[PDB]
Amino acid sequence: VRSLNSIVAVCQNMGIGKDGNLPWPPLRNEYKYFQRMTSTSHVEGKQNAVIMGKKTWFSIPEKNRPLKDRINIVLSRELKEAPKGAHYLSKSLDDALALLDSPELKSKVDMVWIVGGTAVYKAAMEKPINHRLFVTRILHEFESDTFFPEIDYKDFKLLTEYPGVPADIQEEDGIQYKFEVYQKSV
Ligand SMILES: NC(=O)C1=CN([C@@H]2O[C@H](COP(=O)(O)OP(=O)(O)OC[C@H]3O[C@@H](n4cnc5c(N)ncnc54)[C@H](OP(=O)(O)O)[C@@H]3O)[C@@H](O)[C@H]2O)C=CC1
Ligand SMILES: [Ca+2]
Repeated sequence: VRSLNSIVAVCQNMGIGKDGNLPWPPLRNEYKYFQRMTSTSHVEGKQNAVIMGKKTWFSIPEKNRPLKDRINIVLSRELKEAPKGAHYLSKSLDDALALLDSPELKSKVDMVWIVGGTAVYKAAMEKPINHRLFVTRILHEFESDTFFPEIDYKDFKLLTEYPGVPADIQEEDGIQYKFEVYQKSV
């Protein structure tokens, strides 16, 4: 795979989850952003793939699984078979990458998105491959029990602009947030 993309929303404490769910109540516009960015393919006949850990898969309401219009790959060292509704099960990020490179997948897949959690982000960030990280920074603090790993600011450079990503601070439900894009070139 030529390049990876990761997307996450974090609060001021770098928190991403609390008790199996998000630390903050629902933000409609943030959700729409995730859906659009991960579902949009730049090529006809192809779809994007999303890779996620097991607790992230089960955090999605059952009736909404798998994430529509994307090939869903779940990572787990314990499961024997892909959970009901998932397209593929992999035992490491490396296996999932290999999978994608395979014949069947290769022609069917456009972009690859990493959608969490912690260990999934961390493994993707360590690969010496071109990578774009789409971060939503929610400018408030919420209690969290699961955090985003540290990003190497020497490697991942913050872009000042990116096509189709609003620059300004956004606000919804009395909460402000900003979209940032960081890029690592390999
Ligand atoms: N704010 C945001 O952007 C996001 C927030 N969330 C939140 O994060 C939490 C879920 O995240 P987290 O707790 O970190 O869990 P994960 O979703 O990463 O699930 C962890 C499990 O996934 C498997 N796994 C994870 N990484 C790997 C790997 N590299 N290779 C193989 N298996 C792997 C293992 O399963 P096994 O034990 O079976 O081996 C591990 O126990 C929830 O609160 C969710 O709501 C999630 C995504 C994005
Ligand atoms: Ca486990």
